[PDB]
Amino acid sequence: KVPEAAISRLITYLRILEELEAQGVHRTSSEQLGELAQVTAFQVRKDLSYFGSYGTRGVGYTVPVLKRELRHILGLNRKWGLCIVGMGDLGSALADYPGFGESFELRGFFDVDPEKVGRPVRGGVIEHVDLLPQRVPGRIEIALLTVPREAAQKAADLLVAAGIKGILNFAPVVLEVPKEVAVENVDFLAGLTRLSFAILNPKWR
Amino acid sequence: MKVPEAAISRLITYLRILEELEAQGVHRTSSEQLGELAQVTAFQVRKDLSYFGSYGTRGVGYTVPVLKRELRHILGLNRKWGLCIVGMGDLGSALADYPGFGESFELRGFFDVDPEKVGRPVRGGVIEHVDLLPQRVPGRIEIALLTVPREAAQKAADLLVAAGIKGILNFAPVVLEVPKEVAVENVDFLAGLTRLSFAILNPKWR
Ligand SMILES: [Ca+2]
Repeated sequence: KVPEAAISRLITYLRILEELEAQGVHRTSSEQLGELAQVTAFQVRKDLSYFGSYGTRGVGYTVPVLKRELRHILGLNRKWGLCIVGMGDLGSALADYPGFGESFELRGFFDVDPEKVGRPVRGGVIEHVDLLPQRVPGRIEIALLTVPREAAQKAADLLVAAGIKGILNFAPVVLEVPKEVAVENVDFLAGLTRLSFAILNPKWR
Repeated sequence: MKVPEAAISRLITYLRILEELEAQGVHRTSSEQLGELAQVTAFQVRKDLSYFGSYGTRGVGYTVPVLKRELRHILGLNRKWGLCIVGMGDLGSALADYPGFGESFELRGFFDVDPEKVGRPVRGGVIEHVDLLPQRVPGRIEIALLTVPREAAQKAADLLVAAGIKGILNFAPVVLEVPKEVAVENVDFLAGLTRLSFAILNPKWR
């Protein structure tokens, strides 16, 4: 029954576990995890317990064990195929992103603008969206959607028909996709607006 | 009282919708029309608007223009915010070229620690060294789009805080440490990527 927020905190806990490891720390605790993640110790334990990670009495959690557990729950211990649709300014930027990690592998780059289709990129070349159906099935599970707002939906349509499994949407719009498809939004205009609201209303936050 | 964080997000959606209705010429909308377009009950819509005071009782339908104005004022979109980007890497450079910031968000600075980047002209400006935040932020830059590698994020955020920034739209995969008088919003695309991973492996859950 896990709430959507918990999953986002796990992600944060895991990032924290990676930093602890790099520092050579073997054991951590809910108190420490909470301090570094800005949430109550109780919350940390509540989140972890959802999935069965409890740790050891008066000792806490073993860093590498919890890390293995979280990376498994979050599916980060798999290799996911990725693609970018919309090789504009942001798309080209994400193509050169050096922090995808070992968990996410760019296996395609697509666009409809002929000026872009054919252009060489790190990891390959830009292909026309028309080729999505002979590139996605069994090769690309996630697609980063980076096209203008007025084109996102239609692009998502191609993606879905092509057999995509998940879409990370950067367009400021709500995509209509079948329920077998996962969608997650990265809308920074909304983020900017929430910041504006928060600046004017300090007691709120 | 005090709006739920979830409502603020919906108001943003409602506004984007009204904007689109104004463009279509539609003059009168309603809680049921707004709800369907935003995919929520009309009750939710009335409830979100409830957190805000009105002259008599709210609710026949809404006049697009009037509702639009109201929501913009609530969200602070009727003000002109000064923005800047810190970390002119591939992502920061893309954000700098973004043409859809609107009339509400105005870029007034671009900063990086790499001396090999200072001097570079960019849409509407030039890259300056971070050492200049204290001279360029006061009085004209309230929001900072932070786009530096994960390991320099907290450091850069400290300079920004010391420079007098009022808000940080953080793109780095970390939880920033900042005084409570400084607002922070995270745009974590890697976390979204991980959220997708989880969602694809657990369909019934969603
Ligand atoms: Ca203007």
